[PDB]
Amino acid sequence: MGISWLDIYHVVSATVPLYVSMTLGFLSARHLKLFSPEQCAGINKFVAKFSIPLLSFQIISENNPFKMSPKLILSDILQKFLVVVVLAMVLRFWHPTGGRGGKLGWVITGLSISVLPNTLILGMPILSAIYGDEAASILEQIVVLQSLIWYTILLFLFELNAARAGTMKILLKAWRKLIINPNTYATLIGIIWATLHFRLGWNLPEMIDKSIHLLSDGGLGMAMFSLGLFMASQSSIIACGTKMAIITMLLKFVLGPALMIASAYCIRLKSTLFKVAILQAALPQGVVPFVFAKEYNLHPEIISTGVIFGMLIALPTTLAYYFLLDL
Amino acid sequence: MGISWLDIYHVVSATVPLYVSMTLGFLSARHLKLFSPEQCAGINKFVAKFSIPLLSFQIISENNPFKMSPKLILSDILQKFLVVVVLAMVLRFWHPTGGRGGKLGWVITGLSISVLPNTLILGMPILSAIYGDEAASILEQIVVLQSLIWYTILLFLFELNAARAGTMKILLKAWRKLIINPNTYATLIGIIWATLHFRLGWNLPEMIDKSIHLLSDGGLGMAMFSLGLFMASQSSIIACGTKMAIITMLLKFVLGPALMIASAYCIRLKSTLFKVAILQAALPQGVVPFVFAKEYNLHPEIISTGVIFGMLIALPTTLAYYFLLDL
Ligand SMILES: CCCCC/C=C/C/C=C\CCCCCCCC(=O)OC[C@H](COP(=O)([O-])OCC[N+](C)(C)C)OC(=O)CCCCCCC/C=C\C/C=C/CCCCC
Ligand SMILES: CCCCC/C=C/C/C=C\CCCCCCCC(=O)OC[C@H](COP(=O)([O-])OCC[N+](C)(C)C)OC(=O)CCCCCCC/C=C\C/C=C/CCCCC
Ligand SMILES: O=C(O)Cc1c[nH]c2ccccc12
Ligand SMILES: O=C(O)Cc1c[nH]c2ccccc12
Repeated sequence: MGISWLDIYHVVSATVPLYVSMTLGFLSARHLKLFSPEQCAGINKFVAKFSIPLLSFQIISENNPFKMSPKLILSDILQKFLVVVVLAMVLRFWHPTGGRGGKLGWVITGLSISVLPNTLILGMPILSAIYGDEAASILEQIVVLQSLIWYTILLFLFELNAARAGTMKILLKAWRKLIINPNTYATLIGIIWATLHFRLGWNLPEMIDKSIHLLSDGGLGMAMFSLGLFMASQSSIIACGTKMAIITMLLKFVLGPALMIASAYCIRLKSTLFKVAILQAALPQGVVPFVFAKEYNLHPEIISTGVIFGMLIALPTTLAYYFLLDL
Repeated sequence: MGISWLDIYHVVSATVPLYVSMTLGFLSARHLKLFSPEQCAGINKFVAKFSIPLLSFQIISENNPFKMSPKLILSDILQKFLVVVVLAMVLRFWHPTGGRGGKLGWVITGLSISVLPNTLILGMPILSAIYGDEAASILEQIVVLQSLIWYTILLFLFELNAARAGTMKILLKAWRKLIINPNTYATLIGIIWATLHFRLGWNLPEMIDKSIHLLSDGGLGMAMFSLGLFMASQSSIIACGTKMAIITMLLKFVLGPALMIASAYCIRLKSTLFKVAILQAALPQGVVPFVFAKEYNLHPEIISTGVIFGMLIALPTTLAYYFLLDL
């Protein structure tokens, strides 16, 4: 059959390595009292400045920009626009935190959750197993687009919000803060090198590949360690409160995938493309958005509980959507 | 015909990644002003507490305790004893930094220099190329013994010195500081697991293997990053000064290899064992001892200027010793 206990074991064995790093970081920050808050911030700074850029480059460079399916990109952009419209409309009617002011900061922490699943680590063992090798290849384009356009746009939104804390000058300041970022350079060099490699066949030198790998290899372990450190910093696992936690998880696991269903139907995705493009949306929050929020101090307590409690519901949620799509 | 420009290229391409990580760390600490001294200390603390133990375990577990050559272990112990004796005799007459006290710290640094080469990363490309695949296994045994006994003894000496800043009480305090050290637990679990794996055939579960790898993969990149950060902290690249730099370089690249030659001759190592055991000592200083010194703030200035300017002389030094041994 499509689903088996062997698939469940592969999914669980893919997830547990992340929770081991998370728990080690949390214990080292809280129980073992190893890293002071400044040192935890320094570890997260290293992760955001040297481990994510050096892995965004690896993701983007190892995809052919010319074979990316236009339908998938159109569907993803349509999802993102629909989610942005819905979130903006909702805030006008009721703002969170007791109906106070401020659209950005929430229109950013809602896009960090709703429209940025975890695909590289957990999406593969789940969906490639459920739907075979085709799902892996289809989701590879989604992951590369995520690292290519969406993280850069999210960083621009973060820095625009930071600047906002005299209308074109703010945008210019946001742009200037963007250019000096290492993520933008990582993605630009990644796309340029993907072009060169897949057009002129310029294989990256082994020396440079090894030098990049030395720093990028531990990126995921360090990122989950940083999430654990922050968890230790926060008083409770559900640091945003139950109500906000309910709304955050609802946005992540119902609205995001439902709007992806709407987008896939609108773009007329056929057969596996329609099915594999929506089960990807209903996936854990990820820890790149968490890294950005923690560095920018933009309501990371919402991202934390989402990451911790969504890697337990990604598998059941994908099973539920797969059963729903069967008939 | 034993040495070729292709060998030089492999050695250089194995060394360059470490210098890339080092330079990135140094720039990030000095020119880019990213990590404050506290954050640099936090990154180094993470490296010492999570990256080295999780790699000492990987090194020790993958060895076969029942296939270690007794002659190699005896030769290594004899070299270490001869060194310790020579350093103690020298410290009696002339003390470093003029005539002062502090024998234990200076002998600890002298041992960290003379009797702890770099074999895992640079020894394999260099001596395996010079002497073929035969030297690979012998150097592997040297590396396993290094991670098994010598690093633990070095940590005990470091903590004894720290506790000395009422004779059996100090030793007991050193032991208590040792037991809580993550490195000793990593080495003990590693040796026990190697015993289990190579005696009863137990295989480490895939889940646990991936959990360990997530954190241990970036260990070397982060270690070189930390060394670069410390370099940025120091006023000049030759932090200890020329005279002390001359004495440190001499201790590492003449006394160490010379005493290893004496030890190999005494133990009657035959043919490749005699040659491979002495060309390994004349190798860079390594960055595990630097990590320990930086954590314990015990003259890391003398280790940084070796880890740099020794990875340039490791290749010519190996060529020189190989030529000397030919006739
Ligand atoms: C054949 C070759 C193929 C390509 C090989 C590519 C390999 C590498 C791939 C991707 C890039 C990985 C980057 C990882 C390290 C990033 C470190 C970094 O830079 O951290 C951002 C840094 C900090 O900025 P801040 O404002 O936070 O702090 C400033 C504070 N205070 C105002 C007080 C000074 O940024 C600054 O300093 C601003 C200055 C620029 C920062 C970015 C420098 C690195 C990026 C591009 C330049 C060249 C790279 C390699 C060669 C490419 C091809 C020519
Ligand atoms: C089939 C299975 C095969 C085996 C699989 C195992 C793989 C693991 C391999 C190697 C170990 C890697 C350890 C890496 C993390 C180490 C972190 C750590 O521990 O950092 C040292 C920590 C801090 O000490 P501190 O004094 O610096 O600060 C205390 C300050 N203040 C007094 C204020 C509280 O130490 C303390 O807290 C002291 C307490 C002990 C610290 C060490 C804990 C980890 C080691 C062993 C325990 C169990 C391990 C796993 C199971 C093994 C098999 C049964
Ligand atoms: O889930 C992923 O896409 C992997 C991932 C998330 N944040 C990271 C930070 C550093 C290295 C890898 C990752
Ligand atoms: O043995 C080596 O040269 C590799 C090495 C030195 N220090 C380290 C710290 C963390 C991970 C690997 C290493």
